[PDB]
Amino acid sequence: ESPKEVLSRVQDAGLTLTNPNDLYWMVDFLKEKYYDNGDYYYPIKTVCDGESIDVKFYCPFEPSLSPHYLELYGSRDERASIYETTMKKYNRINSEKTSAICTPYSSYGDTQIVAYFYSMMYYINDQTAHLKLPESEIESELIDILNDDILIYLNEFMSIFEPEDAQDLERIWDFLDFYQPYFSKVDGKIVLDEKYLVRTPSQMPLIKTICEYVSEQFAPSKNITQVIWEVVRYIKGVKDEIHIRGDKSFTLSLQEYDDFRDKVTASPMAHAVSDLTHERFSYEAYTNPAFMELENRCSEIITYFNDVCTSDRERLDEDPFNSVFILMDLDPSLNFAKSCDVVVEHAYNKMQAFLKLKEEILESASDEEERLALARMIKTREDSLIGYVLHEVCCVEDGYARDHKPLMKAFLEEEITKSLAEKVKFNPV
Ligand SMILES: CC(C)=CCC/C(C)=C/CSP(=O)(O)OP(=O)(O)O
Ligand SMILES: [Mg+2]
Ligand SMILES: [Mn+2]
Repeated sequence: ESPKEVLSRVQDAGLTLTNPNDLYWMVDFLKEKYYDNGDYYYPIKTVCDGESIDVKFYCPFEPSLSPHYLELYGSRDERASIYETTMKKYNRINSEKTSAICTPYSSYGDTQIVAYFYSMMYYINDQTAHLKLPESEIESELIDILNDDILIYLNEFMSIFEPEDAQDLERIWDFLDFYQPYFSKVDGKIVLDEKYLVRTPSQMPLIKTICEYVSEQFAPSKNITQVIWEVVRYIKGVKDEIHIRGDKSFTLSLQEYDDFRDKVTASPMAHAVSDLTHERFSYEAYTNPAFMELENRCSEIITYFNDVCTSDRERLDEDPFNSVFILMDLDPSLNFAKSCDVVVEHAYNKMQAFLKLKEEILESASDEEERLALARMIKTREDSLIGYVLHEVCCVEDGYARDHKPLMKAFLEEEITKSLAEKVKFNPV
């Protein structure tokens, strides 16, 4: 469309998330107003316990939206039929918007597989959210189902894992930890004992769709051990969350919260698959201690941004898994607004630590092939950082985001109207 057509639509109907064209103009505006002016502080306007939350998320990476978002959104109904879900739940998760904005320069299939991985985390997280309820309402059968589901999900990723190097087989085997007694090494493959294939989990078609794509697109030609490794780390992290939530006694420090969030942010899974889509790729980076820390910083940055945006909803859930609430429990002088400011500052320092590790990792490269591979893999994680910022910024329609921000809807509609009008006036210059 032309800027004149969109300006007329915005002046009449405002900004929506149901018209997928609006998101292209929102991301384009955010790049022009902020990134293109050297301003890397993107506004977040929400509320928590009636307090005004008006902060800026620092991220100096180029904003972009996937060209496949139109087709991804146009096929959202057939994509949702894979899931056991209501459309209200599927619309709030909005994996089409998440993947398109965090994986902006990939093929249609390589973008959709990222949407599948993020949707897997959201549906498993919502199943784990039953433990948020007070103990008077927790059903043991649902916990039994959850514990059995993640073990069956884990085995389905094991069924597509047949590494060419026996050392990679031992890497996953030793990483199973408390899940190892359930599995056995049978002819170069890790197999769950058939005694434990008890049920068909509710989201098994989703997990089978993921494993089918990974085994058909990357397994014949690439080493998919890290994709399996990050899935094991995530599934183990979910088990740790079940243990903590099931105990109903949250005593995690901010450092322990970071260590836990390093496992369950799920973005390392999407990065592992996205790394296999580029020729510039170094599997040895996954065991580099500096690269592992860079991935941990990325997960914590996304966590802290999420903690600010989801604070009010999780406050009503009485969910203690939030750095805003952990800091308030430690410091009684902090309200929700002052605590969010501290979290935003922590996210800035983690971003500087991310950029410092980046410079050290690229300098430690042995040859040009390794340098270009490391730079490509770090760029993939930078795409997710700016992508998640804009993801929360562009929550402008209620029901199509986990945390609708009506103040951002008003702010973006007012600001994009002035920007589009300036485009129409100076046209065609
Ligand atoms: C969306 C992307 C790019 C990565 C994952 C970020 C993310 C929202 C992780 C889960 S945070 P968690 O508190 O577990 O979940 P919510 O209640 O905020 O939905
Ligand atoms: Mg949380
Ligand atoms: Mn959250």
